Amino acid sequence: FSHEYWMRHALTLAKRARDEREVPVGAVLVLNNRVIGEGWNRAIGLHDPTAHAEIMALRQGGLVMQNYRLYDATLYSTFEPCVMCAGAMIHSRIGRVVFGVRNAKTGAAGSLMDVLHHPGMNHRVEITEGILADECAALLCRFFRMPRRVF
Amino acid sequence: EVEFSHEYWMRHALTLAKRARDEREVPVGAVLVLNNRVIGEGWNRAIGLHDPTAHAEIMALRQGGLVMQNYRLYDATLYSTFEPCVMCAGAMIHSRIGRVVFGVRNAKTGAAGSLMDVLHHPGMNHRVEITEGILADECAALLCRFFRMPRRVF
DNA sequence: GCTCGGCTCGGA
DNA sequence: CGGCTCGGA
Ligand SMILES: [Zn+2]
Ligand SMILES: [Zn+2]
Repeated sequence: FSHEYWMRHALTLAKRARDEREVPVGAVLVLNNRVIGEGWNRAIGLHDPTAHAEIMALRQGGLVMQNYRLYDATLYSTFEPCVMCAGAMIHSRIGRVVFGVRNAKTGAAGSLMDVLHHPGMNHRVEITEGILADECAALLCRFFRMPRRVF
Repeated sequence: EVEFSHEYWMRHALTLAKRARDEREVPVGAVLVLNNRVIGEGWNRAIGLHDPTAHAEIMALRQGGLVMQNYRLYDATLYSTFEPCVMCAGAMIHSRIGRVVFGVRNAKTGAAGSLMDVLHHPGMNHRVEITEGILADECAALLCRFFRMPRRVF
């Protein structure tokens, strides 16, 4: 079970959000090489500003583990987390975040800002990028009607 | 057409903050107002629901999106009893609200001018105004007994 | 109709 | 009660 193996599962959930006319982003929560949470974007269909892929995966992980704090967990998302999504990882105290393509415009994981690696914060989450970034950019490109070169 | 003040809506957010205090949670309350009309209510429910996103401001934003049938809430004002965190402040940018009114400041991990300022960060698509110091004396009394701290920290 | 506008939902 | 803004604050 490599990072690309778990990313292939997150890409499957991202296709479900694409069929629901949402942002094609998928997220899966892994703890000790096992899935504990799944999530995909459902903001437009559910009228929820927090119905992102990573939030729904974090919401599901807290229910199965019966604890809103998920220590030493690794989340596999297809997009760079936003300020809202990155803030939930600090509250969940997860271990590592693996995203594919970077949001060079409003990214909160080292692009526009870096809240996951802030010194004044109480928790530090490691970041790993470039995992299956070719297949993650192809979905977001057709959604925003953008070329694959901006990624 | 009646216009209420910031302290009037803050007194309602203090009522919801007592509900989170009774649920053994962080005594924080939040209420969403649009054109002097309540569209969302929220208090901390992270421990009871096992939800890392069950904060006071998030649950109030989830209620506003359901009543308005739109995850974007323009020209809306949120009345919270605590300084919003990085997660809550990021949700306000996604909801495109107009103004956030909080009571006491989180001098440690505040995201509304303390540790960071994401509502007034350059390069973002939306800018939300912040109003502070509204009924901060009564908001600190609830969080003080929760964290077992004196009133001199806030 | 002649691959929408300007670009990381349509207040991107 | 510990030590500070849940108990890994
Ligand atoms: Zn996000
Ligand atoms: Zn918060």
